[PDB]
Amino acid sequence: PLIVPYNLPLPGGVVPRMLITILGTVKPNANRIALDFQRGNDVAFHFNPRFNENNRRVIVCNTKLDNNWGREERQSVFPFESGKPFKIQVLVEPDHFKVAVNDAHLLQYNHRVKKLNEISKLGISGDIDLTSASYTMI
Ligand SMILES: OC[C@H]1O[C@@H](S[C@@H]2O[C@H](CO)[C@H](O)[C@H](O)[C@H]2O)[C@H](O)[C@@H](O)[C@H]1O
Ligand SMILES: [Cl-]
Repeated sequence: PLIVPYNLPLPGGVVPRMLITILGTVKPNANRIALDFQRGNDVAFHFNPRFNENNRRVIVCNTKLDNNWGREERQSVFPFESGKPFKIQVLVEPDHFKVAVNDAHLLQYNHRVKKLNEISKLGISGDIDLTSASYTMI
């Protein structure tokens, strides 16, 4: 049972065929989860479940460059549920991050940050009991 906020080092950044796995359970009455795939201060890929945005449940994806958020990409499909165990798999592909939750495809996020091998940390935060975070080359 890891401590959130949690930092996972990604040694040598990311690369296509890299599969990052995050296992956890959403706390009861949750408000947010965040994954932050960081190139130093920058956030190459921010993935942000919000359980109550104007009484809607939304996933917000974005990039942060020199302290500025870009154009959000919003996803209607919301596979998370308060109180339940989840698995998030982030596969790096040549042209995007591909995200599946609970073995079901969720979304893709085109790479805006190009220096993938400098995206050397994944921050995991929000209303979760974090069980495990690891990566594998597939
Ligand atoms: O873009 C991701 C970040 O979103 C903001 S919340 C964000 O704020 C702007 C105003 O600055 C607009 O209201 C947007 O509608 C709203 O989504 C969060 O504070 C960050 O943590 C990122 O999640
Ligand atoms: Cl870049």
